[PDB]
Amino acid sequence: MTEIALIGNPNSGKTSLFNLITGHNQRVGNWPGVTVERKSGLVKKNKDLEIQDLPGIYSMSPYSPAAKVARDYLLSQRADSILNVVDATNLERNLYLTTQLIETGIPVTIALNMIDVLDGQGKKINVDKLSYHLGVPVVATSALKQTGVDQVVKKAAHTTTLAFPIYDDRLEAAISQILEVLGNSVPQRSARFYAIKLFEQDSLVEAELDLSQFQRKEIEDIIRITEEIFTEDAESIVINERYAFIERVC
Ligand SMILES: Nc1nc2c(ncn2[C@@H]2O[C@H](COP(=O)(O)OP(=O)(O)O)[C@@H](O)[C@H]2O)c(=O)[nH]1
Ligand code: ALF
Ligand SMILES: [Cl-]
Ligand SMILES: [K+]
Ligand SMILES: [Mg+2]
Repeated sequence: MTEIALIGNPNSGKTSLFNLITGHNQRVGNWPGVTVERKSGLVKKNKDLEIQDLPGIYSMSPYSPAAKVARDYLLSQRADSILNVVDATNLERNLYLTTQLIETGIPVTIALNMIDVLDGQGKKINVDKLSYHLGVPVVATSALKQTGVDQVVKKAAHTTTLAFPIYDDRLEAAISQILEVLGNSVPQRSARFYAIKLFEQDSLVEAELDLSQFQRKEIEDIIRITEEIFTEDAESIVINERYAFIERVC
């Protein structure tokens, strides 16, 4: 069955969207941290789509066990579509997570939620330009006004029937080298995600993959060589490339 996962920052409106899509009445609150575990439901208008409400998350290197629930569901390879719920009033901050979601290889559809909040403040956001620069479908949504909901579910449903944010080519060289070291050690769909996290020296991914000493020695050498090329630490190279990619689109 087609699985759509609701991924987004805390308090961005994920459960609000879930309740409209499923007809459920899961807990919704005007403060972050209401949802703490996964909740499933059928799309009321297409009973062939199953959608998953998940706790808020800021980064695929999560800062909390609740957020790690959302990361673990994505990396369990059970989701066919990521419905990325983006707080339209906090575009830049939300898009940092969005870049990592795209790298997972699971097709991403953006629900630009709380668009009524932006409307009241007289602010505009060209969805077509944002979609063009991110490489994913984008739909302005409002769970309060109940606008755009059915539309974003259809496009998420159809991404399941991929262009990654391409960073500095010096970093892309290292990513390709780490990919060839990984081989089939990771699911092919999410190979780029694991390669980047390994470059970031992410502790979660390192503990999860359990690579051989032969693999780890080369990855370390790739990181060190690339760090010398950038004259910057590995973790900061990726963070700077994510934000630099965002500013070109925002
Ligand atoms: N104005 C406006 N408020 C919203 C929208 N979506 C959600 N909210 C409000 O934001 C708060 C948090 O929503 P919630 O569903 O709990 O977000 P979640 O934490 O990601 O699940 C609730 O008080 C909602 O009423 C929207 O599109 N527009
Ligand atoms: F902050 Al929440 F579900 F309560 F993402
Ligand atoms: Cl987080
Ligand atoms: K909330
Ligand atoms: Mg919630």
